[PDB]
Amino acid sequence: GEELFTGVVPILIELDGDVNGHKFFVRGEGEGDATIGKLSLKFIATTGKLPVPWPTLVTTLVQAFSRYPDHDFFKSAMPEGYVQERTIYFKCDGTYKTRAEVKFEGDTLVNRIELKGIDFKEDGNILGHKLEYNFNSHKVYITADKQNNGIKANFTIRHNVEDGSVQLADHYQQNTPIGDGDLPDDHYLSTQTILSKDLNEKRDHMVLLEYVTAAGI
Amino acid sequence: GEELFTGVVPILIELDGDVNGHKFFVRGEGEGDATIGKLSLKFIATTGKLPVPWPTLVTTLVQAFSRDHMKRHDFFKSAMPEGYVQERTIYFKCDGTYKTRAEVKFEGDTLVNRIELKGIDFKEDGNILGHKLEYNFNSHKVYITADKQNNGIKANFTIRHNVEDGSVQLADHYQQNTPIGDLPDDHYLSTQTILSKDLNEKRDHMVLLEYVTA
Repeated sequence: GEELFTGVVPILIELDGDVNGHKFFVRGEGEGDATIGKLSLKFIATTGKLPVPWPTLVTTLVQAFSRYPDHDFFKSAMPEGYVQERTIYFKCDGTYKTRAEVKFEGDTLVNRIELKGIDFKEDGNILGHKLEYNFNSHKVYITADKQNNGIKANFTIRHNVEDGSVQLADHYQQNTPIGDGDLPDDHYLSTQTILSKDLNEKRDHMVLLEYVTAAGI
Repeated sequence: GEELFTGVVPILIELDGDVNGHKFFVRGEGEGDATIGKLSLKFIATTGKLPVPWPTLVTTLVQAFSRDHMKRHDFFKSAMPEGYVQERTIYFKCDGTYKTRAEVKFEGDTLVNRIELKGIDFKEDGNILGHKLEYNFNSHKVYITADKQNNGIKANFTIRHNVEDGSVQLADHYQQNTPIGDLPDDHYLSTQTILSKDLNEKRDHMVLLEYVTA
């Protein structure tokens, strides 16, 4: 299981989404190296202009590539993979329900996701496209969910807003393996991300670079 | 126009408001002194109990009474006596919105503010319709910048409304002012307000004291 990540691994991410009746599809190609814990990805909105701003999609688009010094549920579940479901509540605004399957298809790692968006405001921060094009790092506390034989998590993302205010997204997360199963003691995952664009790509896109680690306490 | 404000000026304010299909009327009588920049006003809800808490109406219910070196920047006294139109859109965070239009001009010796207010999307059992806001108003600086296209003042600012449980209700104001007849560099207006009641008034009312200085 852990053996799979001892080198650069190719990554494919597919997102099929419906938000407030807006359908969009996002496809991503990239590499991930677990040893350094590095993600490099490029995302394309195949459907045309994204109905939602890119930073909101960042959390839902492979924590299996985290770098552990001296418990890795995500890598252990491989290659059968794990299922990740989230309910993301946007403060004073709509909500995301997502389900994803993260697993190996051949030599590459595939993330297949379905996202449904409800109750969003026309001319809210989300549908108004009022969020700043960046993502700010926070530690994520992970707990063992014995009932699902999986990890549970709760955290809030702070999205910067063009006017200078902040849009809060409250995340509830569950991950469970697909085959026959090892739950890790409490730990933090720290993800740091940079968002940029390719100058030669005419399509609506996001270039994402990530460093993912883990800690105790 | 500045000439009119050299003495105490009588003030009449009329508000026509519809919030969530609740219709109400507010009439205000008072005096204003531009020299000290002081407003004294009393407001009565003729229609009966107000559907919304009084502090939400404070912003909507005359900046021409601002108080010096920046006198050239005084857009409001300028447009006078023909007057100016003030339009606002106030969004209450996690809650409804006010869209307002007003005309501020001189009718005879008195200064008149006549306003139309429409309120939409408010929650029953929200701070606004629930009447959960504290009866006070807290000073805020307001950043004012010119607007060449409109020949007028635009401004944006946020009000913090105290909430009985100890939370805060945020109201973000977007403002545009345009003259009616035939501009100021960036500056802010600071207003301090006191809300009180006349003990002898059985009607729903607000007694308002204000100082504006720029």
